[PDB]
Amino acid sequence: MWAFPERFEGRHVRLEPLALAHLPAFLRHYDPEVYRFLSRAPVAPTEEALRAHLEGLLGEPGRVNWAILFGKEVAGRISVIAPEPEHAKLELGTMLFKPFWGSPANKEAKYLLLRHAFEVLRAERVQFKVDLRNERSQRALEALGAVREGVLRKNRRLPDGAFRDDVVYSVLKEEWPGVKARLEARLYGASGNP
Amino acid sequence: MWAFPERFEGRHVRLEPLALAHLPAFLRHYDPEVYRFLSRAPVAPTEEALRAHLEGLLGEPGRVNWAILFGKEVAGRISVIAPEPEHAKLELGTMLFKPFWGSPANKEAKYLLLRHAFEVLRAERVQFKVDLRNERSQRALEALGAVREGVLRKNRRLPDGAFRDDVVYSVLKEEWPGVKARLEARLYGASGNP
Repeated sequence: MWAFPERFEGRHVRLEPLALAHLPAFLRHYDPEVYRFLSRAPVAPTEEALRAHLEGLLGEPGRVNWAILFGKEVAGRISVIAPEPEHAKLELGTMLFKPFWGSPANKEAKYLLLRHAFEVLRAERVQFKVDLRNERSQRALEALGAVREGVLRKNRRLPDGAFRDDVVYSVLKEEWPGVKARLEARLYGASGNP
Repeated sequence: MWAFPERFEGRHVRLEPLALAHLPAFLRHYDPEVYRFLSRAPVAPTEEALRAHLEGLLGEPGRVNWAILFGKEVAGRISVIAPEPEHAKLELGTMLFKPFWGSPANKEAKYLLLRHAFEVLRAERVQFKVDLRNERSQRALEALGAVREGVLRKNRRLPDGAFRDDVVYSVLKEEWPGVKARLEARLYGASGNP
């Protein structure tokens, strides 16, 4: 299996293993918009529902999660999903609390994980999967340079029985240097960090 | 979980649970072309490699397989892959021995399973996934009426380290009646079974 580092350090954020100790941060920043396009969203604006959500993130088979720390605050989390070293691939997904939307946290969390997957673990494929209704994330992935492969129609079902479509994007190892360059221009130097 | 029937009966073929007892049929009809675009293809033209392949089909978590019987012969197999009743979806895939290519066996095996998934188990989505190099299967899926959703680039890795692309197709419950009509026209009556 791939052995990831427990911690990462960037110029804007740092990453550490996501744990129950981070639950208070989720409780301090509840906004339904943050979870509306995620799987297994908290079912209610309560500690019980948020605890169930966090336990689900930590318990999904194979999932590796990190809390994203932006200063002295937990900004959200980033997750490596269904890593398959046999096929040199994985899925990556993030969630940021509302106050951090627009900050450098999301881009740098992805930069750190993408760099590690491609350059250290030699992954060939990193996939992103988002709800077709999640236009914001789709715009971020296009800006990132991820390739839109297609739409898996009715790919997931919600608790109320309704279905949603998933848009699949990917970045291949050959494409990583180009994606890396774009991320760096937006994160560092006079151009990304004035 | 979904409980499927052990047996199905059509006008051309019948289905029964795939088992080690069917290994002799695989041994009697070995042709590398039959496995070239499948995952975990037998690594050699030997009983040992074919036994490993069959054991892999029966052992994959969640996979439900049936041998397809065409008369007094085993024509190949059909598989329900990664069934997820929670999301009302599954993947379907078949493999036919060379002498049966072009026969009604492949279409009717799919007809029987598709009809059951959509009409009895109320699946909303049935996916098909094939190698981008497997042009024959892609033509059959387009003829079937499955919708080409996209190409998952470098979605699987082969034992020699090379990568292959997967084309994803799907049939939704709303689309099933139309797909069913096309299959029936080709399988039954003066039009499909003169």
